[PDB]
This record gives sequence, structure tokens and C-alpha cells, in this order.
Amino acid sequence: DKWEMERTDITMKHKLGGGQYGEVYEGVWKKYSLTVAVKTLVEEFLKEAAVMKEIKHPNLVQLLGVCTREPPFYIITEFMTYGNLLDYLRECNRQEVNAVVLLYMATQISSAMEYLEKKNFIHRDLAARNCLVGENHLVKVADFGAKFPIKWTAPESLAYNKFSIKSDVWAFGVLLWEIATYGMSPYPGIDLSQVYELLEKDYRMERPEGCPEKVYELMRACWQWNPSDRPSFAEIHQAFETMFQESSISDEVEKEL
Amino acid sequence: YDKWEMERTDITMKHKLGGGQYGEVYEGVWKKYSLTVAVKTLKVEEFLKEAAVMKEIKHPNLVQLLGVCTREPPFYIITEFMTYGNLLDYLRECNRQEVNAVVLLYMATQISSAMEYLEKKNFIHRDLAARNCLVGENHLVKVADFGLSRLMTGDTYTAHAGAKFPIKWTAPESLAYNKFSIKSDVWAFGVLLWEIATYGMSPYPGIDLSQVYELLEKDYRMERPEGCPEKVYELMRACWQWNPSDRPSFAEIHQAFETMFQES
Ligand SMILES: Cc1ccc(NC(=O)c2ccc(CN3CCN(C)CC3)cc2)cc1Nc1nccc(-c2cccnc2)n1
Ligand SMILES: Cc1ccc(NC(=O)c2ccc(CN3CCN(C)CC3)cc2)cc1Nc1nccc(-c2cccnc2)n1
Ligand SMILES: CC(=O)NC1=NN(c2ccc(Cl)c(Cl)c2)CC1
Ligand SMILES: CC(=O)NC1=NN(c2ccc(Cl)c(Cl)c2)CC1
Repeated sequence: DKWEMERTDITMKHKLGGGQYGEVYEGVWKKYSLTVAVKTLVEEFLKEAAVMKEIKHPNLVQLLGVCTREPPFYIITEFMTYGNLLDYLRECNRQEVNAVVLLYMATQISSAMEYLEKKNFIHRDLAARNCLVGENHLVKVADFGAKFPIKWTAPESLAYNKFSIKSDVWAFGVLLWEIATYGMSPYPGIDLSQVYELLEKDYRMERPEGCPEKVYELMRACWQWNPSDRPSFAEIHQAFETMFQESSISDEVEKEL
Repeated sequence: YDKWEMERTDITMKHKLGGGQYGEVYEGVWKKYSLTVAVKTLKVEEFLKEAAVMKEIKHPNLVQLLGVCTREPPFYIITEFMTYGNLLDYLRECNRQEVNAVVLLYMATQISSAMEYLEKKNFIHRDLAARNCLVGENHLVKVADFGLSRLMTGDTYTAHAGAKFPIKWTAPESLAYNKFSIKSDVWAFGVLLWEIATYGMSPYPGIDLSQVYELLEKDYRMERPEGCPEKVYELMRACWQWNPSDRPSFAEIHQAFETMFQES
């Protein structure tokens, strides 16, 4: 189909970010001299390729082409010039990447998730390490990959192996906490083998330093024990666009002073 | 239909805002931009007079009209939604180490900037108070007018001159001769300043409404509240000059806050 391209069109450079993403390489799509990202390799691979042709949205990593006729196989996406969000936040300049920016990043991510909610997709591994940063603080959600990230995992997935858009809502709340702490690890110091029983007894992380009340209110809503008591991503996204607009106006008033 | 008219199906109506706190105002969604909005509904000339007034007011610190639905009943007036609600309850509930002196200065500055605009456009507010302001993310403050004398029960509004007045916000010339002007808004702003410095205490605490007029005419004024800076208290007092023409203009008040805010 339209997405198939010759492996010759791509100059495969070297493996991306010290291989921390696995078999994903920096590449050059030669006809356009365009730096791209290339996943190489089995039927899960083709399933991923099949899914990525079905999703398009400003804040989801954009598929550019595939190579699926003979090995080795390629999934080709855009290259995001600032890398993954967790490392960005951990190394950023906090006076440039300030509260208006942090809010902008959460708004974009909730936008991607509302889109996946709308098309009935589930993410299953939402976290800062799975998001990418471009120019102008553009953020796009991606998915790089008995092995959980327990600290991002909703109670019904720990206990019953049930995943849903609502367990992505749970993980979105933890991602908010990652943003608010510029990429600290959640539940600081807490034995991850006791997290399930702590959650069952209504333990949650306290508001991190500097986090706005309403953002923390949304985190706590994301962390409701019942999946059905959690907000939809449409509700979360609406709350963030409304906040982001208020914050942008306040930012301009402040500059004008 | 003019340029503000919007199709009803552009809005998802969700539920009464504050559950009826504000009367026939609903929380809604402007779907195409994923924005929460406030929607005022007619359960008529006065309704459309309000919409017409708001079509002339565009300022960062005033509530912004987004559209109206006037093709068939029920009629809608649509504005933005402010995440943190009204300023009075916000001040009463906030975390004071987060909402500190510089944020209070910032909120007063934004409110004075909105009133300077109303002054320049020759509008009068007539009911300026913390309960009529809204707070948004990143300490945004916007001035609104909810028509609260109709909705609010309690001692805030009391009968006077065949009307309802917030006595403790009302300038003397308005209490006495029912005369309202931008200078009686300047009086109310001084009281609003005192609401801010006290994180939302009721003005003239412990003094009965029956006493307020006589006290003000005999030159009583509220004391500087604990922690309020002296130059901010000086502005309050200038706002509470007995003769309306001795009160400062909102242009002057905003300039004074501008200067203060950048020295901090
Ligand atoms: C090279 C590649 C191959 C495949 C993918 N795929 C995805 O990112 C993805 C996102 C969402 C889904 C949707 N899916 C639906 C169902 N559930 C279960 C899972 C998610 C699937 C794949 C991305 C990439 N891009 C990628 N990968 C790793 C690193 C980088 C990268 C690193 C640094 C700078 N720029 C880019 N870029
Ligand atoms: C939905 C609506 C419809 C109309 C209005 N109108 C005004 O706010 C207003 C402000 C200034 C004037 C100027 N006017 C000029 C002269 N006269 C004398 C008085 C003032 C007129 C109307 C607001 C709203 N918004 C509104 N109403 C109630 C509650 C809320 C609300 C509550 C919580 C969070 N966010 C929003 N929001
Ligand atoms: C160290 C520090 O002060 N962090 C604070 N986090 N803020 C924040 C703003 C918007 C969002 Cl969405 C989130 Cl999650 C957090 C503001 C500043
Ligand atoms: C309880 C308490 O300490 N209140 C004080 N109010 N201050 C204040 C600063 C600027 C302005 Cl414009 C205003 Cl109105 C008040 C600072 C702190």
C-alpha cells in the first residue's frame, strides 16, 4: 500500500540514543535528506505497523513509511529533535521550561489521549519516557516498549490484568506527577512490592512542590480506585485547554507589566 | 443574527454551574476548541442588553463574551470559564504560602487594569467586589458581574432605597443620593483591596450595617489589615475619600500598582 517504500530510499545511520529504545536507528530518508527514526527487525511488528497507519494526530508520533515485503523490516517515523520527555525535563532549564510550558506539555498529551479514546485505542504504557519533544515545546506521545512499570500501573491491571482507556487515565495522572517534579521517579523510596496494597488502602502521592491545585485535583481524579470514577480523556483535555488559555493570558499580562 | 451568534449544537450543556449558586448559568463545552464555557440562559430585554454591553468589552482581565444563541428559546450568553471560581471563596480557601504577597499585588493590579479599561470606555461597574471576580490558572483574575443581589441570600445585600445594596461596599454618595459613578467603583475597589489583604474577611468585621453610614460620614475608615503594606493601605484610603472627586482615577491606581509590581 501507499506506506510501502524501498529500504534503499533510507540511509541507516546509527542506533538511536544509545540503543535505549532498542533496535531503533537514526536514518536519513535520502530523497528528502530528512533525518528519520527507523525501527528494524515478528507478527507483533506487523501489527504495530498496521496500527500506526490508522492513527494520525498532531501529538502522536507520525508514521512516515514501512518496509514489510522481505526482511529486514522497517517502521519509519519522524525524528523529534529533543528526544524523550523524561530526559528533556531532567536536563531542561527550568526558567525556560516553566509552569506555562509544563502546562502546555500536559495539554498536548491529554489531546493525544483523547484522540486514542475517541478511536477506541488503548495505550497501556503511558509515561514520560514514552513522549517526545520537538521545536516550540511540541510534545508527541509514542510507544517504545510479567514485566510492568508498577508505579504507572492502575490497580485493576496489577490485580486482574485488566487494561482499558481508564487505566491509561491512571497512568496519565502519574505522568502529570512526572511533569510536576521535572522527572523524578514516583512514590519516592516506596517499595514497589507494597504499592498495590497501599493504593487499596487509599494511599496516594501528595501534591508535589509547586504543582497547581487544579492539576493536583486532576491527578487525584485520575487515581480514583474504580476505573469508572476516573475522568475521560475528553474531560481531562477540556480541563487542560481551559487552564492553558488562562495561563497564556496571565503570562502576557505579566510580560506587559 | 450578528457575528457573535453561534449554533446551539456547537455547545454541550453539562449541568448548572455551582449547582445553582449563580442561578440559570450552566457549565458547558465549546466542542470544537475543547474549552469549558459558562452559559447563561433565560428561564428578556435586560438579557439582551447585557449581551450587547459585553460585545463592547474586550480586555484580558474582564470576562470575555464568546457567543450568543438568540434564534429560538432558550437564549444563551456564552463566556469563558475560569478554573478556580470566584475570588472571594478562592482567597478564603487558598494556600497562603502559594498565594503570597506578590500574588495579592498581582491580583490587585489585574483588577485595577480591568477597571481602568471600563473607565476609559465610560462604563460603570456598580457592584465591584471579590465575589464578582474570577480566578484562573497562573493567577489570572477577571472582573465579572453576576447579578448577585438577585441570587444571594444572607446579609451581603440588604434593602435600601427600594433596592438591594451591598452596604459595606457602597460609596456614601450612592448610599445617600443613589448616585453611582466610576468614582463609586473606585470606592468599592478600596473595599475589594481590603478583601484581598484579609484573604476574604467580611469588611467592617463586627460592625452592624445600621452603623456603617454614620461612621463613614464621621470619617471612620477600616484600619490597615495585618500584613498589608503601607503603600497599599495608602491607596485604600485615597479610594475612600469622602468626596468622589478626591478619589483617584483607575488610570492612576493601575499606574501605582504597575510601579509597585516591578520594584518587587
Ligand atoms: C521508529 C519508530 C517505530 C515505531 C514507533 N511506534 C510508536 O511510537 C507507537 C505509538 C502508538 C501506538 C498505538 N498503539 C495502539 C495500541 N496499544 C496497545 C499500543 C499503542 C503504536 C506505536 C515509533 C517510532 N519512533 C521512535 N521510536 C523510538 C525513538 C524515537 C526517537 C528518539 C529520539 C528522537 N526522535 C525519535 N522514535
Ligand atoms: C455566563 C455569563 C454571562 C454573562 C456574564 N456577564 C458579566 O460578567 C458582565 C461583566 C461586566 C459587565 C459590564 N457592565 C457594564 C455596566 N453595568 C452597570 C454593569 C457591568 C456586564 C456583564 C458572565 C458570565 N459568566 C459567568 N457567570 C456566572 C459564573 C461564572 C463562572 C463561575 C465559575 C467559574 N467560571 C465561571 N461565569
Ligand atoms: C518544581 C515545580 O515548581 N513544579 C511545578 N509544577 N507546575 C505545573 C504546571 C502545570 C502542570 Cl500540567 C504541571 Cl503537571 C505542573 C508548575 C511548577
Ligand atoms: C494576611 C496578610 O498578610 N495580608 C497581606 N496582604 N498583603 C498585600 C499585598 C499587596 C496588596 Cl495589593 C494587598 Cl491588597 C495586600 C500582603 C500580605
